[PDB]
Amino acid sequence: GLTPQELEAYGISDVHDIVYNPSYDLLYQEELDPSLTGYERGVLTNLGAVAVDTGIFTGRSPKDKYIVRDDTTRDTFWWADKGKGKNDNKPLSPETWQHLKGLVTRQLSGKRLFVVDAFCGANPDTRLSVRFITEVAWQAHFVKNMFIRPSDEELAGFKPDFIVMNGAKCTNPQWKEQGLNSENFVAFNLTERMQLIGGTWYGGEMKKGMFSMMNYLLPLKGIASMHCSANVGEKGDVAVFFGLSGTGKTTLSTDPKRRLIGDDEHGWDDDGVFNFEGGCYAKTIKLSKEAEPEIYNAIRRDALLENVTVREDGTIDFDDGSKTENTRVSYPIYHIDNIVKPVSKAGHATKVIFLTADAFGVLPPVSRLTADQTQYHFLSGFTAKLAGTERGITEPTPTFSACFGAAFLSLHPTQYAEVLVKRMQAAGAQAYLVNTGWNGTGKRISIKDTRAIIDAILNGSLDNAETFTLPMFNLAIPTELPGVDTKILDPRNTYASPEQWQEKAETLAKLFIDNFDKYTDTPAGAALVAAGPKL
Ligand SMILES: Nc1ncnc2c1ncn2[C@@H]1O[C@H](COP(=O)(O)OP(=O)(O)O)[C@@H](O)[C@H]1O
Ligand SMILES: [Mg+2]
Repeated sequence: GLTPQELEAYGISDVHDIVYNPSYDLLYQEELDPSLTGYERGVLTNLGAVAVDTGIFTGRSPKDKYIVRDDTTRDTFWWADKGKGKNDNKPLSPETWQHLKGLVTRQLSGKRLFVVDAFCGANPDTRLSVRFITEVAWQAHFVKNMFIRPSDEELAGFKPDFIVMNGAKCTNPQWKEQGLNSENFVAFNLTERMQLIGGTWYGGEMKKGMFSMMNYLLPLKGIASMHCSANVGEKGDVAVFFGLSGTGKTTLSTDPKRRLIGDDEHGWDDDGVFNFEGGCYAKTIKLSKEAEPEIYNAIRRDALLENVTVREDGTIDFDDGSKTENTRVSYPIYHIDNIVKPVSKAGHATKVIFLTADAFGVLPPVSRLTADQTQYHFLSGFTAKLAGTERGITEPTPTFSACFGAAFLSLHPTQYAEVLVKRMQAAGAQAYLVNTGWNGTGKRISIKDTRAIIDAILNGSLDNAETFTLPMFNLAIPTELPGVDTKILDPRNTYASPEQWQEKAETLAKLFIDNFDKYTDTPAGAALVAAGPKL
């Protein structure tokens, strides 16, 4: 298990009660404890799953993310202050880190501690042996669900490669003097192999926290680290679905016709695509049992609901987003019936789907990308949202996050583009762009049409179809696809006139053009401009 002398080596003192490798049954009674107060509390829903509140923090806090700049990360990290693109990798001094470590370790000292040992990465050769230390039971549950649960033999000789101490209950009083964003903090020290959290309870910080570390370590060894969903067909054909938050990675990869490899984080080495996690983190806002049966069915004992509204009788109102629109539910991957096992990996991907939810209603439901359009759109990392739908009218807000996940990038986005291209070319992979977002109808395309589109991409129908070039973006779109409504296939059809579509295509194109300018500092990046939209 674990001794108090080892926890002391970390800096945590007077730990009397230690719960090493808590079981799901223990975690279950821990959360349901009637004498719990505030955010540690869990309630039982009629679906058998416990629901908790993550507190004030209902999403990640990129503004509070810091990485210690020392001789190990100085020349390798994609620093937010080196003027090479917008990122959240703000530098932190070794000195301020020690103060933060003091805060967290002291907060955890003299407390009952949960110690969850787990792996990040399905392969023994590149995975991280992470030890999570926390004082909140549902947080230990979150990481038991989301990371790879070792076997008794792996636990026997478990030597941690990284430690993440969650001091969510403590805050940083010296922040103003230290030049930080607030009293909260999500800091990382690559020299000490540690992550510290304070102020925010949100479990997503640990998840995306180790992802950022994999995003740093893997590409440096020639392995692609990707923000993508992934599944395999019965033939052995692997597909990866890149995309920003809310685009459909989890919704679409969870298809009964294919075996789920993972839903959010994967690597791509010499053998293929491997999952980093041990669970799935599904969105539950307006969740439909009919539209997403497999995900709904996964919600039961051992799944951990978050911020959803639970009525008196224990029933859940999934449509209620008053606490947050980011309602979620984590669960072990095995809660999905059709998955790859025992190990969550498979062969090289041949299909690479870039999902995007276009609030502008410009991009087409699907288009097969050229080799250059693939790189252009990868570095672009576009998606948009109807910000203000609650305050009035549409007003689409664009988001350009490099590699479809800049918030977790620890190296320059070109380092991810390169390793990805090297993997795609060796496997002969093909890339597609899917607009899981909006049309001229002002509505989002149906999940039915979108799934029918994904089938077409995977079974080769999209490749065999006759296509024509959509103007502005110069995207090859099919004239028709099996199971998909033909009208929506061409975005101009959903408007009163193609001129109305044109107006928007022009606005969105300038957004893309302005955003891509920062990559044209190299000859290769200058050449890709030809691949993007053109006025
Ligand atoms: N056509 C569509 N394709 C995918 N998701 C859709 C579609 N229409 C609506 N949605 C909703 O959009 C969200 C996509 O979420 P999810 O797959 O969890 O995003 P990601 O995993 O990329 O964050 C879900 O709430 C889903 O029900
Ligand atoms: Mg997801």
